[PDB]
This record gives sequence, C-alpha cells and structure tokens, in this order.
Amino acid sequence: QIRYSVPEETDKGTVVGNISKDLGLEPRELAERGVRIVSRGRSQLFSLNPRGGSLVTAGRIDREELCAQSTPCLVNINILVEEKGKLFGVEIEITDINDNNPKFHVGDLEVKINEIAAPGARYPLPEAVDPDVGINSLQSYQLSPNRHFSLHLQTGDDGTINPELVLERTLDREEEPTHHLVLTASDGGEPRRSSTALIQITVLDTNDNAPVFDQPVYRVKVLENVAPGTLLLTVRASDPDEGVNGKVTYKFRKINEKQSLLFHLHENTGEMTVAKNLDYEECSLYEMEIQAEDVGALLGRSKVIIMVEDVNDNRPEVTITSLFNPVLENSLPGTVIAFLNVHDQDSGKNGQVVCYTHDNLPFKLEKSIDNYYRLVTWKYLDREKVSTYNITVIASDLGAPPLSTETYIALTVADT
Ligand SMILES: *[C@@H]1O[C@H](CO[C@@H]2O[C@@H](C)[C@@H](O)[C@@H](O)[C@@H]2O)[C@@H](O[C@@H]2O[C@H](CO)[C@@H](O[C@@H]3O[C@H](CO)[C@@H](O)[C@H](O)[C@@H]3O)[C@H](O)[C@H]2NC(C)=O)[C@H](O)[C@H]1NC(C)=O
Ligand SMILES: *[C@@H]1O[C@H](CO)[C@@H](O[C@@H]2O[C@H](CO)[C@@H](O)[C@H](O)[C@H]2NC(C)=O)[C@H](O)[C@H]1NC(C)=O
Ligand SMILES: *[C@H]1O[C@H](CO)[C@@H](O)[C@H](O)[C@@H]1O
Ligand SMILES: *[C@H]1O[C@H](CO)[C@@H](O)[C@H](O)[C@@H]1O
Ligand SMILES: [Ca+2]
Ligand SMILES: [Ca+2]
Ligand SMILES: [Ca+2]
Ligand SMILES: [Ca+2]
Ligand SMILES: [Ca+2]
Ligand SMILES: [Ca+2]
Ligand SMILES: [Ca+2]
Ligand SMILES: [Ca+2]
Ligand SMILES: [Ca+2]
Repeated sequence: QIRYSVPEETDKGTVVGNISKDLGLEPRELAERGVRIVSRGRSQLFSLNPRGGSLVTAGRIDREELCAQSTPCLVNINILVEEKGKLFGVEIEITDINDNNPKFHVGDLEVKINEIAAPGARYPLPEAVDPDVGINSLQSYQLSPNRHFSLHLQTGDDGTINPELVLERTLDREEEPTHHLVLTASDGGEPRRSSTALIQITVLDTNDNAPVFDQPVYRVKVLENVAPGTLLLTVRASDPDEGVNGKVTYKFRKINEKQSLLFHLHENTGEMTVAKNLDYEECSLYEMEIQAEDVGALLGRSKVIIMVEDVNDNRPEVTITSLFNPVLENSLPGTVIAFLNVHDQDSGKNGQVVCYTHDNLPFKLEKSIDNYYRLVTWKYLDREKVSTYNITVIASDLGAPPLSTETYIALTVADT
C-alpha cells in the first residue's frame, strides 16, 4: 500500500522513497527497531539506508530484463517492523528509459527480383525489435529513397507490423544489376535511437536483348589476287544479356550459297576471310547476309558487301581479222593492208590497249571502230629495197605492270 516510483538503469544507492516519513518514525529508529525486509527474490536488489533513513537500490535495475514487455514494471516488497509487530506492503514502479535501439535480427538481406518482374509484387523485409516498451519501442520505419521501390507496412492480425518492399517500377539489369537500400528503424522516444539494415537487391537476368550488329551493312573492297585466308573483315555484334545469354555466334544466313563456299566466317570471333581464289572477271560483287545469335536463338541480321578490284593479270590478244598480203607497190599513201582486233579482258586502264610498230617501217598503226586497228601505208616503197616484211606488232595494256602480246605479220610486195 506504499507506492513509489524509480527510473531504471540508475546508480547504486539512489533514493527510491522517503520510507521513514510514510512509517511515522525516525531513521535512527529504523536502525534501532531491527526492521528488515522479508526474504523474497526481487527484494534482493533493494536495501535500507539507516543514515539516509531511506530506501536505496543495491543492484542494477534493468526494466527490459525485469518485466520484459509488460505494461507496468512493479516490484512488491514486504517490510516487517518487529518491535511493533506490524507488516507493510511496498509497491515500487520502475519507469522505462530509451537505452535500447531497435535491433535487427539480420544485418543484411538479398532480395532476388527477376528482370521481368511485374510491378506491385512485394517481398518481406527484416523486422526490428526494441526491448524498450511503450513510446520507446519502434515507431518509425524509414526506407532509403529509390525510384523503383516503396515501403509497405502490412499488418497481419497477429503481428503488430510487417515491413515489406514493394516493386512499383519495372527493372532491367542491363542498366543496373544490383541495388542497395538502407532500412532505418527508429523508436519514437527522446533521445531518439535507431538502427539500420542494408538491403541488397539482385536483379536476375532475362534473355530480353537480342544480338545487334554494329552496322547494318558492311562494305569492303578487295583485290582479286588476295591469298586465301586473308582477313577481309571482322564483324561485331553486342548482346548486353548476362553471361551465357550474351555469348554470341556468327554464321552465314544462306544454306550453302556459292559465296558461302568462297568465304569463311569464323563462328566465335566473327572474322570473315577468303577461302578460295576469286577472279574479278567472273563476279565483281558479292552480296551476302550474316547473322548472330545468343544461346536463346535470338537473331541479329546484317549484310556484308564485297567489291573486287581488277588488278592487271590478263594480257591483250591480237586477232588479225584481215590481211591483204599481196600489196601493190604502187599503192597510194593511205591504203590498208591488214585489219587487227585487240581485246584485253581486264577493265579500266588495265583493259585499255595501245599498239606499237617499228619506226623505220613505212607502215603505221591507226585506231578504228570498237578497239580495232588498221595497218595503213603512208610512204612509197622501193620494191627491191624491201621485198619481204616480217612486221612486229606489240599490243600492250596501260595498267602497270603492263602486259604485252606480240604478233608478227608476214607480207610481200608484188608489182602488177
Ligand atoms: C617473223 O619473226 C618471228 C619472230 O621474230 C623474229 O625472230 C626471232 C627468232 C627473234 O629474233 C625476234 O627478236 C625477231 O623479231 C618468227 O617467229 C618465230 O617462229 C618460229 C617458228 O615459226 C619459232 O621457232 C620456235 O622454235 C622452238 C625451238 O626450236 C620451238 O619449240 C617452237 O615450236 C618454234 O618452232 C620462233 O621461236 C619464233 N620467234 C619467236 C621470237 O618466238 C616468225 O616465224 C617470222 N615470220 C616469218 C614469215 O618468217
Ligand atoms: C522524510 O520526510 C520528512 C517530512 O517531509 C523530512 O523531515 C523534514 O526534514 C527537513 C530536513 O531539512 C526539515 O527541514 C523539515 O522541517 C522536516 N519536516 C518534517 C515534517 O519533519 C525528512 O527529512 C525526510 N527524510 C527522512 C530520511 O526522514
Ligand atoms: C537512426 O536515426 C536517428 C534519427 O531518427 C539517428 O539519430 C540515429 O543515429 C540513427 O542514424
Ligand atoms: C545501416 O547503415 C549503417 C551505416 O551507416 C550500418 O553500420 C548499420 O549496421 C546498418 O547496416
Ligand atoms: Ca535499461
Ligand atoms: Ca528503458
Ligand atoms: Ca527503445
Ligand atoms: Ca533488358
Ligand atoms: Ca536481360
Ligand atoms: Ca541476350
Ligand atoms: Ca583478273
Ligand atoms: Ca585482272
Ligand atoms: Ca589487262
């Protein structure tokens, strides 16, 4: 029936209550009558101060350990006055003080959310506990800011609270594979204590990105006399998908195209090289289509264009299409004696032909229609001074290194 109050975690020997006044006696009388305390468990932590004539604490008083989460912390002791033969009941309340932070059971948690996870899905979060009760228990859950997540305080009927992370915006690990959040838990008493909990969010990969070539069309020029195996090109295709979902193989699209037989595209490195010799005079252009795939068979498509260059390799060929061999000695300057056809299978300046004959001879070569030539006469001839002629005609293309074919025209001069 003697109520008192005391703060916990207080020093030893702190005043609990003026017992001698509420007993109607002096301190020396308390030390004289032999008034003691009845031997019970909790009463071990209290003691009687005669000089102070009061009630002092003789041990550590932790409410969090003593009464746990009960709403009032009460300790009842019985005081026995022997000479008066009377007994008194003392009820002592212990107040709560915020010396315990909200302690998370787990310091960190990994939440594996898929890349293709739809918004609205919620995942459980680590809970906190505060041995401090009342307003000194947990009161505020503060989640670190993030554009993709929110904090929901779902309350099961039994559980007082249950924090959970809510996915409100879609994710893509191709931009960020892992997130890091700070889950602060604070109790609403002064001084304000708190404790955090780091939450890593691992975004698992989904093969949602297909291989994409750097350029849609690849153009490359090449000489026709390149040795087989020469590195013509090296194609690159990017796949941001993780690991095995990013390993890309390149291959030709067509099924055993002749161009695919002529060339080799390496599967792993994508290096396009020559396999067999290729002549400009057969095909000057090669249009092929290549593709790149990850393991998910996601298709990227591109087109490689190969242009050949006509380096000189074919010499001209002279075809004497006409020859008026019995030449008249009295022929006027300007009469034709032989028509020639010249043809260089090469192209450009490598296919342009020029013809040459000796200077001392009275016969010149003149150009004509459709790369023809005519062997014209411009000076009169002494029949005996020149009876037989073995003319050397040299056809040569204008592409270095020049190629030359020589044809010999046999003729004889006759008179009348
Ligand atoms: C007009 O002249 C050409 C060649 O031009 C002249 O003769 C050469 C020998 C050189 O001195 C040149 O600088 C010169 O301007 C005559 O062509 C020649 O034809 C003969 C046979 O028709 C070739 O003989 C060859 O001999 C070898 C080895 O014996 C054989 O394997 C061959 O099968 C072939 O028989 C000779 O090589 C060839 N000249 C050249 C340079 O190739 C051409 O006959 C002549 N015209 C007339 C009407 O006489
Ligand atoms: C318990 O309470 C009594 C009464 O309130 C206290 O007695 C007072 O002591 C002070 C000491 O300076 C005096 O000035 C007052 O005149 C006293 N009042 C009365 C009514 O006696 C006493 O000191 C307190 N403590 C103990 C151990 O008895
Ligand atoms: C948790 O938050 C409180 C503020 O409410 C801080 O004072 C404390 O140090 C902890 O960071
Ligand atoms: C929240 O963050 C702090 C660092 O500021 C940690 O020390 C704590 O354990 C919790 O993870
Ligand atoms: Ca305490
Ligand atoms: Ca406390
Ligand atoms: Ca607390
Ligand atoms: Ca993606
Ligand atoms: Ca992905
Ligand atoms: Ca991929
Ligand atoms: Ca050629
Ligand atoms: Ca050529
Ligand atoms: Ca040529």
